[PDB]
Amino acid sequence: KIVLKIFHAGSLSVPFEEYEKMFEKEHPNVDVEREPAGSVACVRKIIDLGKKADILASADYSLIPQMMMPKYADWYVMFARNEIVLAYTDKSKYKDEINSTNWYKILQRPDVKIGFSNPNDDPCGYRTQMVLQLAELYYKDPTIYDNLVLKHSNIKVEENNGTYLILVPKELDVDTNKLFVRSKETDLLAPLEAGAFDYLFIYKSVANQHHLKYIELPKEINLGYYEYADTYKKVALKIIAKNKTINAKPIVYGMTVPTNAPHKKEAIEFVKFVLGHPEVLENNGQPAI
Repeated sequence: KIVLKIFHAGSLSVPFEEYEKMFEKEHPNVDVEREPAGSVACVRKIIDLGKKADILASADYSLIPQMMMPKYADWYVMFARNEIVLAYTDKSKYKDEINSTNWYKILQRPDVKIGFSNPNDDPCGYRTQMVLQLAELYYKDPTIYDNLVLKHSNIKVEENNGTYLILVPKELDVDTNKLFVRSKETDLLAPLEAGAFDYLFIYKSVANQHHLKYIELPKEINLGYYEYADTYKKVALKIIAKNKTINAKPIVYGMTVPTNAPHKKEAIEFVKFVLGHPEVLENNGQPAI
């Protein structure tokens, strides 16, 4: 009874749960065991904490070449896309007033609490910072990110030559009366539904999977379109703790089989299975590639 261990992004929980079941049906001798976590945390388990996985599936393919290669990974495959949206429920404050035009203005109200995951552990979290900074450029309003996050946290930004570098400290400290933060984006669903906070920055796929209402954000800032990569790259984020800088770019998921994977043959079969079954991603809200 071979155990195929998978460390995957929290946003992949729904589709990968399906892949697990489908794969096991075709390979009855394999027991797929998934461990969901923010993608940066997934990578950390492997390159720093000595944990063995057969598959590492990240919400941002970037983490593989930037953190795993070549010691823990030799290659990777890009297999899915996504975009950031602003999710909410009927319990959220001003939910019948907010729209695609005034969203960032509503979020600036003192009584509105916003949620996002920790940039140190999850791409959805660092992407949220990128999205808000990109919003200043698109709307030509230099106060958005400063008013929503900088004045409510210890995150800082350096501007030079028209580009931006967001500096995320190892120990993130936020004003909890304004910002609701947890390790990975999927950790924020339960609190949102319970009305712990009002608006949640999260992937469109996850919002649709959990039947959440959401406001669509501009293609110029939501990281979902390759045609806007030149605009996205004007912003980058540095995870100070690891001295790694990641450019804002179109959301593309990446997968690899670690160099120390216990069952490489079966791991590769799984990777191919996923690529051969894009409908699982599409039918669950994610644009396959």
